[PDB]
Amino acid sequence: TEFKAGSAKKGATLFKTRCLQCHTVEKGGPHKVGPNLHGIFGRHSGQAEGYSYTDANIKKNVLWDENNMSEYLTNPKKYIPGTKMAFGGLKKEKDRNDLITYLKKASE
Ligand code: HEC
Repeated sequence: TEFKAGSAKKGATLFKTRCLQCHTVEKGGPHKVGPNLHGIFGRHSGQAEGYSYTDANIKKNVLWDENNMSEYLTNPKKYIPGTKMAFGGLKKEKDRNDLITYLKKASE
């Protein structure tokens, strides 16, 4: 496979128009529909301190890396059969990478 970085930029609005709808990547961030992913990159699937997640996402114990996160976002409901990621997903090629890199910019 090839992740490759690319150029966040669009990734910002993308997040703001895709993920942020349910999420945020902010420090004192709420948990609206989905939990804040502030530095998610580094932990495993089901950390937060409040959210408590689904048994699926938890028991998945999947690591969040630019690579793994990619497939997950490409199609999260398939990757985690039981997440409440009610999400469109990032089955593109560029938009996806722009987002992964954006997240890394927003909080590595
Ligand atoms: C609402 C319609 C959502 C959209 C759009 C996105 N996400 Fe989401 N996400 C949502 C929920 C309700 C949950 C919790 C389910 C669970 O138990 O995991 C999630 C979870 C995630 C996770 C996992 C959290 C963790 O393991 O700590 C990630 C990494 C995640 N979501 C990322 C993510 C991104 C980057 C999105 C835009 C591309 C996105 N989500 C959209 C709900 C919704």
